[PDB]
Amino acid sequence: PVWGHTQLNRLSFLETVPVVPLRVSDESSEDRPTWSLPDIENVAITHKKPNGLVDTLAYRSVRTCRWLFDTFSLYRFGSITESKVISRCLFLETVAGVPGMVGGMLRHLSSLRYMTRDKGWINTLLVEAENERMHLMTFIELRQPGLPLRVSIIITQAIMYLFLLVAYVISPRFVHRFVGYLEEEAVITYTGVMRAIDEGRLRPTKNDVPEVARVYWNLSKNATFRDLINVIRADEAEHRVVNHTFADMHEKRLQNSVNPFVVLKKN
Amino acid sequence: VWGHTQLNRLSFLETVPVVPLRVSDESSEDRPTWSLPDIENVAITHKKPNGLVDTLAYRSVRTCRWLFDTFSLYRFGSITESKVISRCLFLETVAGVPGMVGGMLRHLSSLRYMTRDKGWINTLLVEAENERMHLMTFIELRQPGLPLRVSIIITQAIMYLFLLVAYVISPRFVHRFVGYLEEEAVITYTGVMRAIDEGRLRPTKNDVPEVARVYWNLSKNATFRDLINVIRADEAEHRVVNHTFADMHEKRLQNSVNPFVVLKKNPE
Ligand SMILES: [Fe+3]
Ligand SMILES: [Fe+3]
Ligand SMILES: [Fe+3]
Ligand SMILES: [Fe+3]
Ligand SMILES: [O-]
Ligand SMILES: [O-]
Repeated sequence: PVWGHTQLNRLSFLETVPVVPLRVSDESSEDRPTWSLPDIENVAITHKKPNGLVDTLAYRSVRTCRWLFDTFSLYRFGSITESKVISRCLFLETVAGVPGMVGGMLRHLSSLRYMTRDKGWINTLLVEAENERMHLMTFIELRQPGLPLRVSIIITQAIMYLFLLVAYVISPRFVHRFVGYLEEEAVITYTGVMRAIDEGRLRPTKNDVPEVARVYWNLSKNATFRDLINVIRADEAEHRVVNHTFADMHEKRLQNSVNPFVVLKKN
Repeated sequence: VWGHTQLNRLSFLETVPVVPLRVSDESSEDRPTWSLPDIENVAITHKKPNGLVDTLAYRSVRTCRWLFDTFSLYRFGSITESKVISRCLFLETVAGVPGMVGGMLRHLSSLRYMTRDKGWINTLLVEAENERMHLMTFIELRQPGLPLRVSIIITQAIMYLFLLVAYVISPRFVHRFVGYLEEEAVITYTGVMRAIDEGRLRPTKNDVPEVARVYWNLSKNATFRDLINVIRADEAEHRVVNHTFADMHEKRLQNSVNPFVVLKKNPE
C-alpha cells in the first residue's frame, strides 16, 4: 500500500530530502492537546500539601528557584508586558521539557534490562517533553531572544540535565513531586497573565497565532493571544496532576503499576 | 470527558485500583501497519559505505556479530527454536537503546537552540519503542535464565555509555552502525523463516502473545512465522531509515526535514 517491501528493500532515501514539504504538522508526534477553550477557561490554581521530607524539600527548593530566577530575570521591576513575559516563559520552557525526557528513557531502560512491562508510563512522559518542547517552538516565533539569554539557556540545560538525571535516578518520587510543583506555578504564571489581558494591564500585539501552534492545538484561524495562553495553561495544569500522581504512586510503592492516564482515552 | 474538572484535581493516585491492564496501552497508538503477503518479500540488502566512519561502523557490527554468535554458541548445535527466541530476547535489549539516545540528544538540541526539528524525534523514539515491543513480545515465549538476566544489566552500562558518547561525537557513526546492525537483524529473521519453511525448525510456540496481537494487529490465527515476518519488516524499516539518516548527516542535512514523515503519507 502506502509503505511496503519495495521501499523497505531500498538502501537509502537520501534522494527525496530536497523534495518533501516542511509540514508544520510534522513538527510533533500525532499526540496533540485538544482542549475546548470555554472549558479550560476555568482551570484553577491548586496546591498539594507536601507529605513528608521529600515533598517539602521538592517544595522548598522549587520556591527558592522562583525567588532567584525572579530577582535575576528582573521580571520583578516593571510591568507585565508581552516582552518580559514571552522572554520569561520562553526561557522556562527550555528546562520545561527536560524532566519528561529523562524520565521516559529511564523507564525505557529499566523495562529493557529487567524485561518488564512498563505499563505505559514511558509515553506519557515522552509527550510532556514534546508538549513543552512545542510550547517552545511557539514562543520562539513570537520573539527570538538575544545572544545574552541564548547562552544562558544553553548553560542552564547543561546544569539541569545533570540534576534531573541524577535525581530521577536517586528518587523519581522527588522529581515527579519537584515537577508537580513547577506546574502549579506554571498555572499561576499564565493564569495571572490571562488576568492582565482581562484587566487590560497588558495589551497583546501578537494576536494571530504562530502556524505551529494553530495546528497543534486545533486553534481557529484568527484565534487570539489569550486563547493561546489558555491552552498553554491547560497543557501545564494537566502536567500538574499527572506529576503529583506519578509521585503519589511512588509514595505508596506503585512505580510499577498500570499508568492511570492511559485509561482516560475515552475509557 | 477530560475537562478542567480533572485538571483541577490534586491527584488521581486513588484511581489506580480501578483501571484495567489493557495490553493495548503498553505502546503508543503509532503501530506498524504491515500487510503480510506484501511484506513477505523483504530482501537482504547491503549498503556500500563511504567514509572511514562507515567502514568503522561496519567492522564494529561484524565484530560484535562474531563475538556474540560465538560466546552464545549459536553457530553449531542442532539449531533449536529456543535459541532463536533467546538470542532475540538478548539482542532486542540493546536494540532498544540507540534510537532512544538518538531521539534524546536531538530532542535536547531543539530546546537549547529553540529550533525546529522537522519530525526526527518522534521517529527515533517510536523505533526505540518498536524494538522494545519485540522484547516484551519475546519474553512471553521464554523467560531468561539468571545467567542471561545478569548479562543484560552489565551490557546496558557498556552500551548506553558507548552510544551516548558516540552520539555526541559521531551521529553519523551511530545511525550507520544501527543500519548495519539491522542489516543483520533482517538476515537472521529471514534465516529463521527460511529454517521454519524447510521444516528444520518446528514451532512449538503458536500462541502469539496478546501484546503482539494488538500491537502489530493480527488475527488470533497468526502463526509463529507470521510474527517473525512482521518483526523482520520493522527491522528493515529501521535498516533504511537509520541508513537514510547516516546519509542525511554525511550530507550536512541533519536539519533538513525527516523524509519518512511523508512516506508515512501517500505522495509528496
Ligand atoms: Fe511550559
Ligand atoms: Fe510545564
Ligand atoms: Fe530488534
Ligand atoms: Fe533493530
Ligand atoms: O511552563
Ligand atoms: O534487531
